Amino acid sequence: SSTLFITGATSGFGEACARRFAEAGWSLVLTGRREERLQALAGELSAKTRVLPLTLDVRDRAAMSAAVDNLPEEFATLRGLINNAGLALGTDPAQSCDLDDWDTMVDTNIKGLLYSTRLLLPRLIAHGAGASIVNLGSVAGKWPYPGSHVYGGTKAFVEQFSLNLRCDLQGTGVRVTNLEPGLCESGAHPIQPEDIAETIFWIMNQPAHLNINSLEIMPVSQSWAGFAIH
Amino acid sequence: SSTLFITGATSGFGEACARRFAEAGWSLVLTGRREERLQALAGELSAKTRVLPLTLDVRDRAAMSAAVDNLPEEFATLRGLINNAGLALGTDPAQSCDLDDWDTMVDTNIKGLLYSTRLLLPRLIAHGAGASIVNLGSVAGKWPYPGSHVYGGTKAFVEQFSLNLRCDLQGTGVRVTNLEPGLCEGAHPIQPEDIAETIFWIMNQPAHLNINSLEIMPVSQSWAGFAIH
Amino acid sequence: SSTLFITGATSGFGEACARRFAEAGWSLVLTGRREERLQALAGELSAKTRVLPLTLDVRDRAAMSAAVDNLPEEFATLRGLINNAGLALGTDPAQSCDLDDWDTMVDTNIKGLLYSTRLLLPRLIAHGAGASIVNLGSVAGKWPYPGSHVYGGTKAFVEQFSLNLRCDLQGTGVRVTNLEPGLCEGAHPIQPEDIAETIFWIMNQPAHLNINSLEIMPVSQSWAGFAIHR
Amino acid sequence: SSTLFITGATSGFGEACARRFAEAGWSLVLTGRREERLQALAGELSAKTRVLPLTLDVRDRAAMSAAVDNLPEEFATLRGLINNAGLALGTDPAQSCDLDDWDTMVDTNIKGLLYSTRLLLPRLIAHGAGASIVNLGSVAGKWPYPGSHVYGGTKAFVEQFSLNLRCDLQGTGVRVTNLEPGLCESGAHPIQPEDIAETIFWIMNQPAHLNINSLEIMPVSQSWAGFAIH
Repeated sequence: SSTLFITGATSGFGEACARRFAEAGWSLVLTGRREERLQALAGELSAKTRVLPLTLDVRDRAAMSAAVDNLPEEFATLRGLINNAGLALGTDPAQSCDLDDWDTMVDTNIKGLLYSTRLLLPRLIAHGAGASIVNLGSVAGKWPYPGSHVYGGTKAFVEQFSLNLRCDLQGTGVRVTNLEPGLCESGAHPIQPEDIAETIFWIMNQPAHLNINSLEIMPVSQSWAGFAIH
Repeated sequence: SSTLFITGATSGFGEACARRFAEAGWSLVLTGRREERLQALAGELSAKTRVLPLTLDVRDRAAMSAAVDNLPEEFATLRGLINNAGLALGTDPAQSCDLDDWDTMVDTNIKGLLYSTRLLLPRLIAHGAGASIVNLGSVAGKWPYPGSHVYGGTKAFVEQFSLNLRCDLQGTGVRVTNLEPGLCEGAHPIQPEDIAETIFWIMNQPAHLNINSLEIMPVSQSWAGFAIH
Repeated sequence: SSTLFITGATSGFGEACARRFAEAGWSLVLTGRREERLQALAGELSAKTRVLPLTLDVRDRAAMSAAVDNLPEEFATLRGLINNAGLALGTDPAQSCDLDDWDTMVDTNIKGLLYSTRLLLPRLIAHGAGASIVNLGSVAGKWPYPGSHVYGGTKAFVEQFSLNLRCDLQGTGVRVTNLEPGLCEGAHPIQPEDIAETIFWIMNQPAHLNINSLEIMPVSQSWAGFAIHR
Repeated sequence: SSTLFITGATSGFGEACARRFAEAGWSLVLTGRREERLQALAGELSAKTRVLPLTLDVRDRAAMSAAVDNLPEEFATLRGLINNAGLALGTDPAQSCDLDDWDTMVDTNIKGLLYSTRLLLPRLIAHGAGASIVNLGSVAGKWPYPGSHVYGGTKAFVEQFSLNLRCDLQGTGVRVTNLEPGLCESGAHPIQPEDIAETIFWIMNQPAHLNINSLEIMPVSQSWAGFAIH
């Protein structure tokens, strides 16, 4: 039916997405490491829609494959997938960074999204016309700045991956979108999680024949600084 | 007030946008080369909203500038500008092309856009918060293909100008968006009404949000990769 | 024969390129609006190599078309074209710019390069294997910043036009390169001689190779990231 | 101070680079999984320069770090690093790919690159003015195509990481270049590994004040096909 899988559903924009699509009565599968926060959200949203909470680390390939294999028949076809699970770690310039932080970002922001995408593609294919993948990219995937190193690289991966995935999805009906948000809260009036939630709702309800390849959104307060000279 | 200026309002996605924003009751200035067709649309939409048809070619700096000065006072402030006037003049190999055609495209797709945006900018700035410029770019602005030459060049101009313009508009509230459509009308291509819907959504964005760019293809359209000769 | 056409040979990186290719013994066609300055450079380099100075404005399609039609037989084939004529006219905010300035920039930076390329292309094609077009782009074609508006726009045109041109030139042997310099003449900025050297290397690439784009900045120059207005 | 560390050295652009720099007499650290092929190459080049072959998988973080900390005092400063280790594992549609291959490409092309660059970065900074890092990206990092999926994402990661790195290295003198090759030999007259080696040599021998941000190079026989409509 209208079924949606959201990774990191207590992380970043995941909760706001969960709330927005619950308001619309989509069936939800919500992924989260924090079992207690996830489960409370599921319980709350359970009053307006069907929710299946899965306590799960997207880095964990085996657990993710087990979770997907064990999905109820309700989800034999999947309408939506939001790849939201991701994080930025550290402050240091690249040369004094902790490789532990770099591993975690790569495993989460890239491998996590690859696992959730590959494992769920057959169900997205099976839905067909109107199916939608929304990947959480970032302005950091395009525009370099100090300290961005791996986080930006990670988001640049996501951007190209989305475009590339569309080249493999011929005749399938499945859409793919890279949403690239700028400065969030989540007097500058930053993007709010509910703004991301509304935008993804709009993206996923696009007429079956249309694919938004990419959409870069910033607060109007945010623009580009140009170059630094040392 | 909700006021909208549209270049090439008879030409591309211009009519669809005119119709779509009339439904929402925005007051419309519509420009076009084809006077009879421009006036028939204005006459038709005048039943739903205020419309001002302006017969002009966006390439003509003096005519555009005169027309802007002569706008009625309801437009002392301007909410939206859709820079939609633009054309492609074939996909011949560059080495065989006619420089007149290349002239027409530069003057229309770049200069026409520049004139409309600069002349109207102070009115958009006067409106402030909530104001939006939508430039019509194209997928041709970033993806090379045989025969793209000048059309694609002009659309990459539009893309970069859009982003650049935002760096100049700090503190004004004015928003700038580059909309980049792919294949339009078994492909189920993009319909003009889809672009009209998309622009309405961009222009109605909450004041604090700026959609920098939005690339849209029909789902049937993807990338072919590389050619080897 | 090693024949080279250089637009704006007394502007920007143009003189440095004429000198560099002069010492390598290529025959030069050099354009410039200022006749005396152009002929002095032509006179001087005449001791090292054959030089044809043409006094013309690249915006002038008719002048440009007549000059190319009147090229001596030495130039029945063209090895190299450097599209170097171009200028900026401020970093004044867009809303307050002079449309005269903006007109001048697109006529020069865009149409000038268009007329150049189109009128000479049959001669470059007649040369065939090893022929080279080098367009002067800029970091401005890619990275947005305050007051860049039209100049960056023009340089983005140049970038896309370069790549696009390649798609029409199959079977011809002709190469096209977009060179994108940053800060030029503490900071140790790019020197005109650095550009001459890099264009020399580009035009002498083995015939089977095409450098699509090459972005060069002084090492003192990087990216500042975003600006937020409060 | 003229030392070079090359990852994936035994057969690729890798071997070509080792051989090219050996002619110039740079002192070589060569990294490779294939011990015997690696040792034979070091033995051959020991006639021309100092070589140190290190048997290693760039994916293995503990081994890379143990290898780096165990380098002779000769490499207390490091002049150049070529991050060349990387692989594609086929062109099948994403929905039918094996996640093992995706792990392998992310671990090698991203993580491997990140380990060698973080671990050696303090040695590159110690050298300072004139030091160069050359990452091997690809046309795939920028241009989508069927079956590109993870490989292209991986190369988009490399490009953005390259540019981001420059923002962290202000004041050090260290240069970072993303090189983006197209169709290679591994009647189209494709890029030969010796061409890659030639271009990296030109990059690394650049005047100290200059940074080549990126250089995309295709065989002239290669261009863009545009769009597919299903």
